[PDB]
Amino acid sequence: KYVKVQDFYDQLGKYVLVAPGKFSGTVAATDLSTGWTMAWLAAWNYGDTCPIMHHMAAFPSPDPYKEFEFVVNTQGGKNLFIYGVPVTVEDPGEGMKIYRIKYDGTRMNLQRDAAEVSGLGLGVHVTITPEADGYAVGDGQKDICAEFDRETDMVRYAWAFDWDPNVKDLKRAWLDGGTMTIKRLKPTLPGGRYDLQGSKGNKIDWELVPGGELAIEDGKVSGDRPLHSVANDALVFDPRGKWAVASMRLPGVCVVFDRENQVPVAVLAGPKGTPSQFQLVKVDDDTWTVDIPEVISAGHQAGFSPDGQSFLFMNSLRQNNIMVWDSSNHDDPTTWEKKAVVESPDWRGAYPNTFHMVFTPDAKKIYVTMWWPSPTPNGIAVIDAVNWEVLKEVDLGPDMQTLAITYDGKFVVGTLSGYQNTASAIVVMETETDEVLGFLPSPMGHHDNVIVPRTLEDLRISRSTTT
Amino acid sequence: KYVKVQDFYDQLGKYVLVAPGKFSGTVAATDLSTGWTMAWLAAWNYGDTCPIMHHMAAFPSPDPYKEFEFVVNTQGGKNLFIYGVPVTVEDPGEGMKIYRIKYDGTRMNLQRDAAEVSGLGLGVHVTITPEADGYAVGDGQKDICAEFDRETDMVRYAWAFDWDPNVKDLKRAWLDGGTMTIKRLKPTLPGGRYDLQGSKGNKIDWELVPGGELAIEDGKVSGDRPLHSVANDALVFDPRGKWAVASMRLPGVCVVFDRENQVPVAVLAGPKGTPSQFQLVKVDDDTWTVDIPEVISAGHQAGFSPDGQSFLFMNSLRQNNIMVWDSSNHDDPTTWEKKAVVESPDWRGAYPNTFHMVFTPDAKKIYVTMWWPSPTPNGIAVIDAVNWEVLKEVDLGPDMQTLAITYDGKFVVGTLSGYQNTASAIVVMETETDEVLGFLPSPMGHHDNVIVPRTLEDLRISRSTTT
Amino acid sequence: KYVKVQDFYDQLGKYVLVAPGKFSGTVAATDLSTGWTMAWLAAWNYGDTCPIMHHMAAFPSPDPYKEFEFVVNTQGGKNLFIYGVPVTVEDPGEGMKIYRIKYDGTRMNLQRDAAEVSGLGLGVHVTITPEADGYAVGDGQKDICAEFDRETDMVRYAWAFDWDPNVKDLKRAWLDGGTMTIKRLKPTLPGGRYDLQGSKGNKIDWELVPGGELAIEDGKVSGDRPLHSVANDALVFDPRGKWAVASMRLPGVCVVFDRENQVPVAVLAGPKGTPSQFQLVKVDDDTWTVDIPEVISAGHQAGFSPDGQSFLFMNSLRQNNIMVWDSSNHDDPTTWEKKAVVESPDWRGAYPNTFHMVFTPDAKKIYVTMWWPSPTPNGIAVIDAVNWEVLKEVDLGPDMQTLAITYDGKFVVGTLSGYQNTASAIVVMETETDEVLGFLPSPMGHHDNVIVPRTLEDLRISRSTTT
Amino acid sequence: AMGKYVKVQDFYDQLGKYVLVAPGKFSGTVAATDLSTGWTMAWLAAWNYGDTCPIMHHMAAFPSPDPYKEFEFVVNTQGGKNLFIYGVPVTVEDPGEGMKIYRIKYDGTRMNLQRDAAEVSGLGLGVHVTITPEADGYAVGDGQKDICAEFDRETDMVRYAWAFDWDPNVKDLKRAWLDGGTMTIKRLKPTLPGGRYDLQGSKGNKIDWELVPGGELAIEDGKVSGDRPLHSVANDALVFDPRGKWAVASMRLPGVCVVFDRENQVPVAVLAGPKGTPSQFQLVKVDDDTWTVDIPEVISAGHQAGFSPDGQSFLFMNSLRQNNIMVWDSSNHDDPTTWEKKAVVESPDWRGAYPNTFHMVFTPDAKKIYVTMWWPSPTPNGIAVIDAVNWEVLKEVDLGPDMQTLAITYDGKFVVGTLSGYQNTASAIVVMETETDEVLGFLPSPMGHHDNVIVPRTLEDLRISRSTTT
Ligand SMILES: [Cu+2]
Ligand SMILES: [Cu+2]
Ligand SMILES: [Cu+2]
Ligand SMILES: [Cu+2]
Ligand SMILES: [Cu+2]
Ligand SMILES: [Cu+2]
Ligand SMILES: [Cu+2]
Ligand SMILES: [Cu+2]
Ligand SMILES: [Cu+2]
Repeated sequence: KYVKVQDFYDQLGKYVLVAPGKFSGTVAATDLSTGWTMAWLAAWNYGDTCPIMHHMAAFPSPDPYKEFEFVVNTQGGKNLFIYGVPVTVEDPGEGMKIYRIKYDGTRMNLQRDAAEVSGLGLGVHVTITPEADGYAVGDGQKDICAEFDRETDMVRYAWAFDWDPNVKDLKRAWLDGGTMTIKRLKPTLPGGRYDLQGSKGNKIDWELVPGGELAIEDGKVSGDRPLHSVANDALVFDPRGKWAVASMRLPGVCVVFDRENQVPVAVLAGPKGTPSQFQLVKVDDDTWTVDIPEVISAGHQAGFSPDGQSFLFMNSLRQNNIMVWDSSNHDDPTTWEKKAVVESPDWRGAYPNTFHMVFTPDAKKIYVTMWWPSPTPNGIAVIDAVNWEVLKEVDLGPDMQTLAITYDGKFVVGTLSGYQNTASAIVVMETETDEVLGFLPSPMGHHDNVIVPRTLEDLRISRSTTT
Repeated sequence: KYVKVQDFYDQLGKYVLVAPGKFSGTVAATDLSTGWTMAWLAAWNYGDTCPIMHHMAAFPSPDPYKEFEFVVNTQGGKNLFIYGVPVTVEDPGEGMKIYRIKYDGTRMNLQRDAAEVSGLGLGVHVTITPEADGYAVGDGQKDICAEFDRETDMVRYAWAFDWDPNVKDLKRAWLDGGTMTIKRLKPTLPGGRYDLQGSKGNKIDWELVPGGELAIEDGKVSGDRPLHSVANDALVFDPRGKWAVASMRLPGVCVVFDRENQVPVAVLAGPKGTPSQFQLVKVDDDTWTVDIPEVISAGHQAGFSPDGQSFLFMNSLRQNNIMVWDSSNHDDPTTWEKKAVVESPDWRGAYPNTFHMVFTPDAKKIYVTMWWPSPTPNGIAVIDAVNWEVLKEVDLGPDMQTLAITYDGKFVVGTLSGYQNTASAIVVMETETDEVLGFLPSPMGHHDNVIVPRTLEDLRISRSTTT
Repeated sequence: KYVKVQDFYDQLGKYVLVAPGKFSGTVAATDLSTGWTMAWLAAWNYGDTCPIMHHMAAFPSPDPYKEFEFVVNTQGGKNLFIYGVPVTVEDPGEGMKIYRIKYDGTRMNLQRDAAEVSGLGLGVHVTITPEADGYAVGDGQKDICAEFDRETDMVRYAWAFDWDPNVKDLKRAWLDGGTMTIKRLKPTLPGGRYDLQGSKGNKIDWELVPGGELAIEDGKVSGDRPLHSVANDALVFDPRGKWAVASMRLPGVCVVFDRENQVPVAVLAGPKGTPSQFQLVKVDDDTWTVDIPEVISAGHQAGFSPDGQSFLFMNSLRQNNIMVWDSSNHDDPTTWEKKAVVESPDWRGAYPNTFHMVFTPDAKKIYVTMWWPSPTPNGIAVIDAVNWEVLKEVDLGPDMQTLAITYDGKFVVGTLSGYQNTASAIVVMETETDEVLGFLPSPMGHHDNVIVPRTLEDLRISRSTTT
Repeated sequence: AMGKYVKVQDFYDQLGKYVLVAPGKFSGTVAATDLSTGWTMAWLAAWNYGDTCPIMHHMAAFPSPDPYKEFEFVVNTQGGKNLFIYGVPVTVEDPGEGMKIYRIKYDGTRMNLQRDAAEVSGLGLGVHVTITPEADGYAVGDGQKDICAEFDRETDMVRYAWAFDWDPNVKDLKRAWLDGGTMTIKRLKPTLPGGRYDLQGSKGNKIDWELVPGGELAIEDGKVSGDRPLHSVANDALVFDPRGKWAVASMRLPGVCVVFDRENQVPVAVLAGPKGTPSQFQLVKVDDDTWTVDIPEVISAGHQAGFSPDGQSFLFMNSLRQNNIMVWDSSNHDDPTTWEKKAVVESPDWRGAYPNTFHMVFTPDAKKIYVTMWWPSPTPNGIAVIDAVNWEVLKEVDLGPDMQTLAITYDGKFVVGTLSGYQNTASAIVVMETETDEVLGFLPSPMGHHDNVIVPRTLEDLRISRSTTT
């Protein structure tokens, strides 16, 4: 006579979803096998005066119901002013915190701020190393990314990026090309600490929004040094170890780094029509440069397939496609060559933009997000990652954000976030026949979510290899 | 072959759930027909520096999906420090704000703080008048309750309560009895405004916890004037009009007020073994007293059946039962006589604490929360409200809080709130055979929830007649 | 046969005196041409529960007998406890109100509380802008000053000051030097309002008394943050426009601000033996610092001559003198250099404390208060403002407070205030030979007084350029 | 002079070494001024002592051998709806109830609040305050509760208290006084332990404010709220015969005064106010605590009541339906039942309620009287000078708004009065010399005074202070 919602959860498995809430100031872990929120944390309870809880990633735990740890960062300053909400805090906290939090099988415990430990505050993507011995954060206001040790929260290595435009006019500063400098970033305070917490280091006063390359070009992004911006987004990891890849939105390139030797080794060229790579040039032991003759399109999402055989970078806005390299040679990234471009008429406009992805465990399919400004329906596209073609797209609702998959490959679980002021939900889609199974309440503005991994292998399709 | 959670929502009807989040700092509306959150709001975005979003009530709307209005208040000061969250905020806000918020079919819009408009801040139960033309708020730190005008947010009347113990020793201050003064409260400021915002008027530094009557007695509740406390809880309304009833936890009584004439008219005596009523004595045109020879037990929950034939007050300290009056004579509340007591051998002093309830539309059943401190499972009792007997007790999880019902009477929708740091959820129970259908995620600390009513008749079983 | 007092008033001219009354809780306007009080207002009539009516300034009116407007603020909290009056109020109001009052040719009319309109409550000196289009208030419990718009009572700009002492011990916190931060203070509530009414923001629980820097250093001033105090006193105006100057008692400096561009531009070093200026350092677009090696003396009175050519700051603790700068270069205050110091063998350490002044219209002479604790006769010093020397000292009575001048420059009109409990009067002195013409009754504890100006030029010797 | 400027000191030098004291009504303050220098000597603000309705009302000062070294005085307060009847748009909707009787000492430096005598005795009273001619006590009356009492100076306990009640021939507010009735005079005894009354604050109030000038029209018209307005007589003051023995209670509504024997604690006579009535009405004894007086009809209310300084004349002003000064020969000190009307001071300028003549002061030799002429805004108020040998008006002088009380320096040279702005406009102290009645001018006074005194030095000084008249 009555439907029990427990029948829906029994099919999902014993998986734990975790998501931060952006303007909500909260972070929450949910039991997909019962529908309970397991625990939640509100950063204002800890004196955080701008708790835009932003990106996150969770370390593997063999039983997340018993305990797991995760990293979540924050944004501050004028990031508070760029969504639809008529906020009244004219002088908010500066954000760029890197919180370490541990779920202990009952509650969330705020452990520390790694930005205070290390001295380095970064406010965009968080990823976990494939060894689960560490994590990385990037930032597109300071243009710095770093890998941190898990035990000590100290930086292992940090890199700063800078743009030298051929034309010092914001309208032409990326389109007409320039030179990007890659600089080893070194500590300046006692104990190998950085002096780069909060707003210290910012070139621009907020992270560029979707299609925000147009806004910076039009002089509509405030900041000390926008002509010098490259808008670093993430540092993602080859699941085979050894390499990490830093993505640069404005110049449309990814930089491959040697994690052990602490040097860049390769520059992958995003836009369709460019060669596989641009030439990396060493200037001294701490300085490299790369010349980009013109920037045809900005790009954003970057990541590896879970077997490390493919590396993807999405061009967004001026071109909308998925660029794919053969990354099968683990010994030498300067050999990685463009093998395919995924294109579709689900992509003729400036929008949708595809900022997030997740692969199935066997690397044969990809789930990618399709974002538009209100009011166009946002949704998910399914990719055949064998033939590099779009299989399907599904409409869902407003402001599609991030995606995760259960580690058996059976269910994609994503977040929609209301542009911080309208409808928000968790979405579940089954991957056997790619149908939407429904939505669960989620009163948060998630710009990230994960399913807590159980093993190092699970990390390959979590917040480690892709964002 | 897969289960679609949409099949679960299709059965619930086109109902909107709204709930505040306590320590989350947020309030959210959820579409029970789709599982989407419709909109949420985070009060820190509006400069609220202690956004403990506390109680709330929603005005009827002929279509809640197009728009609706609601009222939600806040607590502050040392309320922040009495839960299991190791808060680190140094100088928290004083709370006692009374926000007016409107959903416009897309987003929540903050209208204003009524405590600023009126001058009167109050931080405990919020209820809507049966005419939907106003609302009331009670407070047990200041011991004041008031009815406010919906359009102007100005006070219609306000009453202040004081205790004068027979024995001036906290251990004996209520046990050995005393006199309660009931005092008309009038404004002092230009434009008819009160001077009672934030902590102004506070006798004690936090709202008494469940069983917290023992703490104040033991000298463990700080404040200027704890010997004078009565811990007013709510001002609930007779669904037939005319009368409002103010609940006083510490002296174990309820005061019936004439809403039109602005006078108290009756004092209902909570504990088993006391008469139906105590004698109200007029001292002057603004001042009444009531002599209580001994307080046998504190009380808490207070409410009317939806036809107003019965009035309930829960004893919840030294006794644990539901006291029931015959309130069928609408003309004269001094005639209201005790008619039944609901008892169970399961119930035992302070716990379960039965501090929330909702009736079915036909007044035949009641759903009552059963609250315990961790780790005893909390749950819901089902009460036969014709014979006055417990039908069924169901266990659910930690920290059972409020209960609402769909207006067709088919589903009870409640919240569990993890004591602000562990598991939290929305629960759904069908009322035909009283079975739990399951849980939906809710990463919030709700001490209230409503389903948005459509008509004045719907208010009879919403946040107007009971809390 | 008999003397008429009319012969005394006839000589004074058609001028209106206005004064607040401190502990009297009143404010009054007096017709110096007839001896009548024109109108008085008692703030307890308007629900003020701590009506310490403190500082005030009047806008120009072409005919003050037809109408004029003025601003008067209040103090509260523990300021009620620091004077000789054995007060018995236990819950005093917090003060920091900023009342707008209009005299309409018959009565005073309370228009509004500007601290409620703007959200910013401040309780020390009030001054009018030289354009008479706004006013400013400073506060030395919160260390905030701001300029407000006359029409809207909204803040144009507000500055918050903080002390970071070299030595974390109240005894040496100022003597051994430290760094002062100057921070742009921005609103946090809907409609651009601050959340800083009443005691919100107080670092210390009363305004420092004369010589009261010794008390804070001796740990005898209670409050949350006395190590961080700078005791801001006033925001006074260059009569030539553009610049406003905030005085800071504890670190002995004045900060010059650009009103239009809303930045600080210079720090003036008070004590004899220090350079003309300390170095202003920009930290970011909202924040500046200034390093002070040692604080040789506290300062207090600050103001411009009426032609803007001289700027004065009194040293008033460990030195007792008037420090004078050449402010003739209106374009660049960083060029303002010390040019004179007024000294006297009779002036050593704290007393006489010289905390009020008024110039003659031709700027050649200054009248300055000589204040002492009871029982030493207090009086007025006459200063030669061309040679920078004391001309004359005249003893009057107990507790000399403020000084005003008729705008023809003929009569200085001052108040004496009995330390709030003994003899009080208005004093009149003629400026040709600097003789006391006598006293008029004044049952009030005035810490301020003004003659209502008629023109912008009159403001130059009213409560605009000096306090 | 040695310079061209006028010094204000020459003005004060003529006045002598006298101290003016006044309360401030809505200002919530009281102040003492040195007329010889122009300084305020000391002032006190009742809000500093936690008073939540400091309408500082009437006052009287005990004699001091040197008031510059010390003097003591009594000042009372009003509260409740008295806060709502002036021009000020007050916002305190539930103020304190007032009816405090404060004892204050000026100790040569500062005012010290000694205590509230209403709390001591238990009896709170809000209208006129007077000093006994022996300076061993004081009295207060009140027109909301209709009670008067004499209190001991040393203990602040009540020596005797009387309650007055009206029983109208018609229980219709329009006619309750016009058509007559019976006034009861009742001995009030303490009802609490320790000889205390239970009559502080609003306890005992029949009406919710003191009747304003011409306010008898308002109570008649049902515009004055309260529990028992039909029972009102509006007692105003208890004034003293300077010869001792007798005190006189004035009753506004029924237009009579009651003469009391102070030592034996009984009423002895009832003087009938209005022109055309007998000298007296018949006092009837009912029992040892209770007397009645029959008043066939009330031709007019009255108000100011007082003795000349030699005790030979008693005066009662009629003040609504008639406007005159009624004068009795009170030269027989042994028997007030023999006091008979001897004169009536009238003027073609005095018709109906205005000018209302509610305050007076005699010169020390009793030859002249200075009387207030009060009008509502905007008619100029002033002072009438009365020849008290021929019982005629000598002179009228216009001054300003809201003329209130009058005192005189004890050498008889200068009358010092207050004007009080109706609590919201212009206020001042006024000085008039008594040889030629020339107004010498005004001094600032930012207060709403409904009283003022010069501090007396001797018992003989009290004869022309707040003892014999109000
Ligand atoms: Cu990204
Ligand atoms: Cu390899
Ligand atoms: Cu984001
Ligand atoms: Cu409750
Ligand atoms: Cu609660
Ligand atoms: Cu100052
Ligand atoms: Cu002051
Ligand atoms: Cu009178
Ligand atoms: Cu009066």
